[PDB]
Amino acid sequence: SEKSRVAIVEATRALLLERGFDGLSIEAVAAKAGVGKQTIYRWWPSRHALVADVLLEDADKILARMPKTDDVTADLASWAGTLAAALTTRRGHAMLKTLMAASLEHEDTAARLREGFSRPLIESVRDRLRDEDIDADHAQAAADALLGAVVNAVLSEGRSYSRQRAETSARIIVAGLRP
Amino acid sequence: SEKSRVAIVEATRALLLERGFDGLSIEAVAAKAGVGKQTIYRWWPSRHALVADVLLEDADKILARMPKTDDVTADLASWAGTLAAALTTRRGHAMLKTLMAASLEHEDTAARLREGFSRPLIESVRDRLRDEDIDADHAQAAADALLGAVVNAVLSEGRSYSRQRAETSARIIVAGLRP
Repeated sequence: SEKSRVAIVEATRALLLERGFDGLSIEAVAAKAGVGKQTIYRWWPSRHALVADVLLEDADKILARMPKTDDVTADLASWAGTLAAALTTRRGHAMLKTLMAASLEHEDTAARLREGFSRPLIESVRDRLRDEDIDADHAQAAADALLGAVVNAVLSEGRSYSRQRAETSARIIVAGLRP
Repeated sequence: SEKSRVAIVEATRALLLERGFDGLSIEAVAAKAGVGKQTIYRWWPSRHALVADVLLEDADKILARMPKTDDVTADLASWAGTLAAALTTRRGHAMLKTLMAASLEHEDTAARLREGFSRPLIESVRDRLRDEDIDADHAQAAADALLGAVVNAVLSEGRSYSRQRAETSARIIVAGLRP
């Protein structure tokens, strides 16, 4: 109808902060919303799409922030470690996997999720480096490598990836920007 | 039966080097093999799984190699640029997306594909750095960042990612390992 959609969105959101990601399939959502799964497909092509779409509604409060002190190495190491910690929690890791999964289903969905989740992280790192008069090309390349280190590692090896590897990758990258 | 499986594997493999990835759905495979899609599910849970499984059969000839000169910066920049080039071709990019997609479906599948595709790349970079007496922790962190830069960027922004950004990320990382 017009409220059936809302019920699915609300069922998904409640199921998220109650059973987490592991117990959040289309069936659970459909049963909690009270609808046939094809009613869900009137609005989302897939479970990943539906979950990512709800998470996207919240990108702001999901994405955290860059320390800003007189020590750029400490700032980026702190940032990278906090990110690594966040994405290796059980919830954080399942979230990353869900967002990547949804992204790979449609190029438009990937673009939407990149704008929501990846862009603020790249821009935070890039801006912090430009603050120190690093040029645009090196700031971009360094940001690709620091965010890339963390995201790729968590996607590849999962929750055993550590705050410590992330921080070490950050210190190496920043040292390579000297002066 | 026992040859129906072979026919699907052979249909997939031929369809790969004839129509590429964009024209390779379960339907095309089923029609070329002559089977019902549920016969395919006797052996693979999904289209991504089936495609990744065939690609995995070939990991060796898929994965390329590390230059070994007296210039570690040139070697890693060459390696990273070649990798970036390979993953931003139309076929290379669709392959990366398919492997990541399959990986996210089952933790065992991810582990199998990581062993097949990611491990040789990480180890190639790590080994090249240990060659220069970089310790194990920094060699790992630098490898995470160089491979991570490329893979994460191609997954996020697709085929517009360039050889040049990859090479710049490599030179920055290696410079951060001095001495």
